[PDB]
Amino acid sequence: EPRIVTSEEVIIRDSLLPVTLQCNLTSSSHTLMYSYWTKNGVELTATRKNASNMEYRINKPRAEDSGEYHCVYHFVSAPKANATIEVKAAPDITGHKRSENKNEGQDAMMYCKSVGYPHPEWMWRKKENGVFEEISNSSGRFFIINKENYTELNIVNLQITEDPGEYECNATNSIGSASVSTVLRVRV
Ligand SMILES: *[C@@H]1O[C@H](CO)[C@@H](O)[C@H](O)[C@H]1NC(C)=O
Ligand SMILES: *[C@@H]1O[C@H](CO)[C@@H](O)[C@H](O)[C@H]1NC(C)=O
Repeated sequence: EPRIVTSEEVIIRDSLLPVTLQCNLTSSSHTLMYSYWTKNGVELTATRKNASNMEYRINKPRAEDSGEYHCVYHFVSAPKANATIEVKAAPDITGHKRSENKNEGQDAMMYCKSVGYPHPEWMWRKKENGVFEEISNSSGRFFIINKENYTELNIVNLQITEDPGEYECNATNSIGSASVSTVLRVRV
């Protein structure tokens, strides 16, 4: 039963300083065939080395670099072993609609996509009087689909009096928040 010690959980705050992840194989009854690093379940490029003490350097760390990292140890004649290091960052919203123009009675569809771990929670707001406030569904016309890295707001039966304006999506996790906005224009 092999033993692996790791460096501590990493919280990314900005992109200046590199961050280094470490795993040390501290006990083994089997010869090491090789060890590598994975990120979010996928092997990282050129990390396969035959070293008990592994390091992974993240240069210019960003939200894209966050996730669950594993140092994996493949043994000759024995099952693999791994340990986990979490690298956390504030969300980054990577996709949205800048604007949407629809007709009265049609449906509006707005969305946002994020990168960052832990996956964010999402909220939609509308800008009124310079302040982004919570969206009322008193009308029953607002539908929100929230996934881990994606949110979607649908507004059915568009009304030109009430619906136009600036809508923003806010992605929040324990590290921080990000938001972007979409302008909705209703016509006809
Ligand atoms: C890994 O082992 C080397 C000792 O050569 C040391 O620099 C480092 O502190 C160790 N890392 C951890 C997480 O124990
Ligand atoms: C808005 O109200 C309708 C009817 O209760 C419901 O289908 C829908 O899920 C609500 N939207 C949200 C964001 O809760």
